[PDB]
Amino acid sequence: MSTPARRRLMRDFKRLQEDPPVGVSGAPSENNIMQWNAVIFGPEGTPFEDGTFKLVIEFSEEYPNKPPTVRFLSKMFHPNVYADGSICLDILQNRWSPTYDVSSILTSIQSLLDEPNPNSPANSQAAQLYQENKREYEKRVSAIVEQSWNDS
Repeated sequence: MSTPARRRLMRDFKRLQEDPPVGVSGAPSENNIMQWNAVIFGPEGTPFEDGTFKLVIEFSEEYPNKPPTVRFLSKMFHPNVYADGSICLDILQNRWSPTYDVSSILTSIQSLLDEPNPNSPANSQAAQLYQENKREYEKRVSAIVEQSWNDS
């Protein structure tokens, strides 16, 4: 049966694919469509600049009516980001609105690496090591960005 959800996401896809952003991409799964797979690099000047990170966008049938949740498929270290591979971002909670598009969703997560949101220390460890052991932070980011290159 025709599903309006499915139709919306395939339109959104077509829009993103005719009008693509830079330093992020996103596409659906191969067979599933409630689950998209998306990618980000660090912008210039970040400790992440070379390294590439892999995400999934998790949608609902009441879409974009509910916030599209996001997961991190790859290991991620950031104070806004769970070990559980999820994103605390305030617009992805009660502050969402059906105005943000697939580019907008991803470009936020890119700039979030350059500028974390200290109003929400999701994993107090990451925020702790920022104030405490910034040199360990620098180590871990080189290591986590390095893990990107595990296929060569």
